[PDB]
Amino acid sequence: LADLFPGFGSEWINTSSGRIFARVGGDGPPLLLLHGFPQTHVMWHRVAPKLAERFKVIVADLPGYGWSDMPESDEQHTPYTKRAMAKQLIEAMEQLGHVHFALAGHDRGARVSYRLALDSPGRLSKLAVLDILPTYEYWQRMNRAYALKIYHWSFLAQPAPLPENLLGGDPDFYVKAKLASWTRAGDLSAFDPRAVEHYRIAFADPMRRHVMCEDFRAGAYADFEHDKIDVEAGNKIPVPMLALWGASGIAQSAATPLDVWRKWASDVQGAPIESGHFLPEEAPDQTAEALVRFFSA
Amino acid sequence: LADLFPGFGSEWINTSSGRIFARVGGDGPPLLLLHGFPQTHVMWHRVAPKLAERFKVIVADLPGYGWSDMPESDEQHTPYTKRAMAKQLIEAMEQLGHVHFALAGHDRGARVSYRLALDSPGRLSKLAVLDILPTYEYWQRMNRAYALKIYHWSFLAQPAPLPENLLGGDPDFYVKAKLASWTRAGDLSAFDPRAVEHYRIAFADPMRRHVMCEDFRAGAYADFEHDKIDVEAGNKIPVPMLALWGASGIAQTPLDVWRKWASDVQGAPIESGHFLPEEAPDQTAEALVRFFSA
Repeated sequence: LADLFPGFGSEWINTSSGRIFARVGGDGPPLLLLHGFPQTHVMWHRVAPKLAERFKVIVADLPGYGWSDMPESDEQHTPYTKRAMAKQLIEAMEQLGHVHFALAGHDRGARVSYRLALDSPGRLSKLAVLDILPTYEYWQRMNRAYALKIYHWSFLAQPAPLPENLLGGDPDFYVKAKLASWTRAGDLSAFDPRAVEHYRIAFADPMRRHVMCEDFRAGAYADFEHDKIDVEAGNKIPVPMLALWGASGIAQSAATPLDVWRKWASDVQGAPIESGHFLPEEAPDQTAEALVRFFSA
Repeated sequence: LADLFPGFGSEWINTSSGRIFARVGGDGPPLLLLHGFPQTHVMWHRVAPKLAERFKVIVADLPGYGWSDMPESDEQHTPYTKRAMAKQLIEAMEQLGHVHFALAGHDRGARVSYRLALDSPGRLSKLAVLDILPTYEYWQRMNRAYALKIYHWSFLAQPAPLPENLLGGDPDFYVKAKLASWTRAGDLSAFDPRAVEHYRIAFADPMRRHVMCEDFRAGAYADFEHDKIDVEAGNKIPVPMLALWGASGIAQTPLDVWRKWASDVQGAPIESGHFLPEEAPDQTAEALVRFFSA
């Protein structure tokens, strides 16, 4: 597997929930980057160099993803809830001496990030979320059109072992079909082939695939309930926030994303980028510039 | 494969879209029975004898299912739309000289049946639908809870080859898990093992699975649009109608829904999961005999 982060170190960070793998580079204010599904930390490889010119960059695998340890799940999918993942990554950052840091997340990692901001806002100087709306908003918007568009939210959340057994026959085809499907072009041309191989090797492990399904089970149940409590209480994220989304990504599908985030956050700016879902790989120059600009002064 | 219809004949009925397989038994007024997903005509094996005491019973494999021929699909999934399936089954019944008959359907076959009643009500003396609401109603109800409960309506409707590819690895597991998960018991104990083997053998064929996906693609697209026209026009089924549903089933307030779609409908729950004719054959048969007898 290729080293896609020239000059970055590698840490396996201990936490009570298991080790977090991360690439670490740069110098300056600390910035944590969190990937999503069906990816790993390597999705940041096209923007991490520019960010490392200005920040100490920590590029972490989510709990249970990539090279991070895989805690055993439970009947409530607890370790793969965004609340639990956020607690685990807070512990991981504390091992590095970071108790107040900047955070950018994409896809599932962006759900960890806004959940972190809701539960522990004092941990974050600034927050960026890439190509998402809150989990509560995706579910509240489910109707026939969106059930067809994001079918995988309901498919991968079916009780085990149904998705695991369907994914086991030809895992390469599914992970590559999802990667292609959510790009603007509908193929794999936006990805570095070495990055695709990282994603494919991770997805080829049945234990890794089970974690992904637990993530989506949490997304259908506890994560939704945690969000529901906040929205029904009127709780807003106070951390200065940036919402970026792809003009051809998932979040915009049937929702105007900045209006949605303004319901959830009291100091939020947002912009579209010409891109499908995978902003840091499909639009690395625009994504890196937006993030550098936001996190700087 | 076991013969689960003692005394019934076996017939391949010609139509302009391909052959319809059916088991045929009994004498009296004609009654067509239509199965659904992921089953074949054999799901009627526990109630067909009692019906054949009073009716000529025709137990047909849906277009593309079981032993029926598989017409070539197209970009709009036309032959697996319920409108097209109903036309094809109307042709098959004409080959037998039945132009006015009783009809009972379950699951996909009940969707064929109510669409047949809307398009061609003169064909039907009486209609029974088992453990369904109209396809439009399912989709209008498609919130988080329902997207999780009937996920396969969106999964199997994904563009080819996504579900076809996933189903090929372990088809026996998928068909068995569907059969079990929709019953009251949650396992396969309500089914005759010989019936399960019929369903497994059909589902083992990739061409048969592709048909099923085309059926759910039609269900997400053309079938929904056809139903939407009738709702938007205020069109109701005039055929006297029975809606039966499982107290633990999928359709679960169903008589209230059907009264919006039908001007003469009665209904009742059966203590059963989705698969009424196999989980509760005695109550299902009694309800059907009483309804169709008049």
